[PDB]
Amino acid sequence: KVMTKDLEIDRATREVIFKGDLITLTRTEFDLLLFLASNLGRVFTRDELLDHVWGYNHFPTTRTVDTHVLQLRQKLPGLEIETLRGVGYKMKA
Amino acid sequence: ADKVMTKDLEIDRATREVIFKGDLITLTRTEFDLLLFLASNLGRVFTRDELLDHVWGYNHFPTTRTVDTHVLQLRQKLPGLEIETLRGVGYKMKA
Repeated sequence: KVMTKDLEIDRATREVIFKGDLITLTRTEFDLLLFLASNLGRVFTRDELLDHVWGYNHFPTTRTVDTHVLQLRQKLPGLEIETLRGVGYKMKA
Repeated sequence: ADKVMTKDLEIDRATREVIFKGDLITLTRTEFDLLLFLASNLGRVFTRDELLDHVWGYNHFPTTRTVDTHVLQLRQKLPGLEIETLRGVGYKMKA
């Protein structure tokens, strides 16, 4: 079982006890709760939590945007898309 | 009317053809959609979240906003749950 101050979680059954009460969570709520509770004290980005809880490669993410920009660059050599590190992209001309 | 023209680049939105430096370029549908969007919005910076919505479609699939709302749902169902919101970054469970 996974234990925190307030939680007793059974990975096998989707069962959650919170401060003694049995709480009904959806499957995705459970996955998010278990992931955080299994990694106490650690900060996860919103992008990372989407990946870890909803899974990889089921739908487009911000990573997909980056990959598509790189593919455009390879197919159109010299394409004037500028990278703003930590933000996004701008086509110059 | 069908065309968007930028440096070295001709895009026809009706035939979905791209001519770059004199060569026809074979693109996937989403590569084309991204290129056409950027080429139609020269000089403008977009974040990755914005390009996701503008090019892949808004509210079509889970995003970081869905993460935010799920954290709120957990805090409602588990009153007092010790999830810390790191604004603009992510989340942490303290203990």
